[PDB]
Amino acid sequence: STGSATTTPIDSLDDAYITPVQIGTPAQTLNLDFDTGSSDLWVFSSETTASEVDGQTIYTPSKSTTAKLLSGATWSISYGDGSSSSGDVYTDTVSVGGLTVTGQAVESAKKVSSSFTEDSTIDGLLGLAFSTLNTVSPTQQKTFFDNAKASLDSPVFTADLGYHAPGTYNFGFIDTTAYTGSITYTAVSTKQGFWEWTSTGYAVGSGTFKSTSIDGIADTGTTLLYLPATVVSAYWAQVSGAKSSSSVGGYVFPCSATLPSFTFGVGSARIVIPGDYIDFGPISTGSSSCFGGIQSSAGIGINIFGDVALKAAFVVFNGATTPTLGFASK
Repeated sequence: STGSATTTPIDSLDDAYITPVQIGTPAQTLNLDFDTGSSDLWVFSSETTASEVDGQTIYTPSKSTTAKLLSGATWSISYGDGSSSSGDVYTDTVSVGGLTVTGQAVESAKKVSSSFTEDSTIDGLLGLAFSTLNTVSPTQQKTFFDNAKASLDSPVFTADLGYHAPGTYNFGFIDTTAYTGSITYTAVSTKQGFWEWTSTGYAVGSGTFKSTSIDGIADTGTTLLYLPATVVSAYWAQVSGAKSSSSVGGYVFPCSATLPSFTFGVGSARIVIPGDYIDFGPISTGSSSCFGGIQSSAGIGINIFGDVALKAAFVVFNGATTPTLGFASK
């Protein structure tokens, strides 16, 4: 089997991407944030505290003839941005782009934090990291990909995120028309439950490539590119007027600037992030200070190849017995 679904930016900045997902019988279509940095499939639901729902589409398990309460199971998750959600669990039929999993754990939110309530465009998350990170207790549950893998033509999914444009998540096949050149594959460590890999270095603009190992995670659920302070300082030093602002929470730059590109290494290959992808717009409406798309990881504990980096590439998440990641230009 295979599946193919279009993913669409939620706003003009590409802050996140939503992908339609069919849950239950008859289908209830929710727009979920596919997140390769987490491993829970959770949704706004008929059980979510009413004051915490503000425009999202909800899953109502009582209207699904295939929903079954997973007795005793609860979940609770906290994300790197400080947001969180929790609730109980059903199993139900879940389909993505024509690919169907029966018995998928669908985690029904009883509570969500303010940032989820405030984002009416995201109806939940679909985790695509390794199932060892799944938060369901007392019986940990498998991700959609883990459940689908055996049925897939090939045990892979791919992320092809657009810049200010829709893109595609494919399951079970590699669309050889979706990228240029060849795909360069690189080793993955699953020891932290992430798609964790080591970039071979970076360049700023037309500058020379610096060979240096940068361990980080391929995370479709994170907007920006978080890298070591040395690397980020070298980037922003090439932008007149750019500075790190403690009050804003990161590097800002004059909105009048033209940003340089940023290149990261994948083995001997190179992925170029155009400068425009690094512009996240005014810090507040009407400001001439703009927020940078490359930020320090120093306070995170891990480097994060988020959407800013991933949308510059066609990315293969290879879930073979020994997982690997593949990157191609496009």
